[PDB]
Amino acid sequence: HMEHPSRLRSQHELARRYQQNGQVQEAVELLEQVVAIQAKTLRSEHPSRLASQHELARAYMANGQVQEAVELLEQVVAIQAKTLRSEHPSRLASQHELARAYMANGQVQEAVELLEQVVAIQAKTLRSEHPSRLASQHELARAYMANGQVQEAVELLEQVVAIQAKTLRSEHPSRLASQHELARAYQANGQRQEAQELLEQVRAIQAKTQRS
Amino acid sequence: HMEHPSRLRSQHELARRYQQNGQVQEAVELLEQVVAIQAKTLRSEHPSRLASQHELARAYMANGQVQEAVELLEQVVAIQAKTLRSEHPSRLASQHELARAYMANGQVQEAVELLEQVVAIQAKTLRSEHPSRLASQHELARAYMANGQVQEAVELLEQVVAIQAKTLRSEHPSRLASQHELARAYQANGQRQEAQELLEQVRAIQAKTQRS
Repeated sequence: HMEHPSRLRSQHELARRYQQNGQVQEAVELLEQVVAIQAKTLRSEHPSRLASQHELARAYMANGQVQEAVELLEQVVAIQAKTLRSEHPSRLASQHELARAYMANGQVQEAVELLEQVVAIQAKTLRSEHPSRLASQHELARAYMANGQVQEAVELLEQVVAIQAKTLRSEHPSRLASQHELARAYQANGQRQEAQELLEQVRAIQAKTQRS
Repeated sequence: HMEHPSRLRSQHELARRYQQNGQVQEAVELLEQVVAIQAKTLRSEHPSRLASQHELARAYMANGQVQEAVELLEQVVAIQAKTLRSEHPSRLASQHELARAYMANGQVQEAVELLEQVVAIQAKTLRSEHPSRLASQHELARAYMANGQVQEAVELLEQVVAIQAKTLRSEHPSRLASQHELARAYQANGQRQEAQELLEQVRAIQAKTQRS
């Protein structure tokens, strides 16, 4: 009955302040009320309604309510699979959020499948050094490693690192981050010498930049 | 030597993805490198440089490095006290972030003093239901309660709740949130009947909205 239920997106910022202050339960309570109000007034495909369901699921995760987050994000992702193109940023966003919830729930195969889609699509829509594109690649590598696909994590990160070698300066935070992720993959793969070699290289560059 | 060090603000999003995935250490490492690069190239008053120091301090907090966050935010707040007006949103933002770090460090009096300034200024610049304005009021009340100023927390929240009674519908998430915060204050103040009365009222409205 409230005039503009879509404007309850303002409550997302308040939820984040609660979470930052450790009041993760209060953030869940806040957004459960948002979601209940919008459920009475907005259609299931409404982007504002889906947005607040996404934020509530993130709040559930912060409050340790992993199963509740998985179930809610499954609903969001299912709706957006019908209403939005694969290339839609909101669709991609809820896909990697559900993958994160799946990982926390030990549902590794389901996370891998989602992140393969996100990485494939972002390879078209985003530049190689975009933070979301890089983050999804790192997340896919970690999902692979938890799924008995360590070799595929190594192949993925070696490609990321090779591309950065041609595009970013050696001191760039993202270049160092991917090399660190690759070192972790090498370790999991039994390539322990190469891992400690790579980690020493990263540490040397960090030291030279931060403690010149 | 990198051409556009100010554009390293892109790394803030990558840090947030790391944090969400539990990699809070990696987020600190990422932003320490950003801050070191910008320190070599940007003046101390540069808004991009201050922005990344603010984000690094937030990363320190997420990684449990409370003292490091306090020291970094003290630097940021000191610089912005000279370079920015009290009404500048960035100045306000780092003030309530430092107050949060102070609370985590048991420096309650210092947090109260900062949050009194933030609340006083936001009372002029923001509408009463703006999420940041409300969040700072709730944070000030909690700081007061930890500082032996419980009565002042009650006075503050009673005013917030009274204003919302005239501006927001009873089911509004923010109206319920402030009533919950007020109930906590009443409890701390020994007004235990009024607290349980108010909490029952909130719970009744939540139930009617969420489980009609």
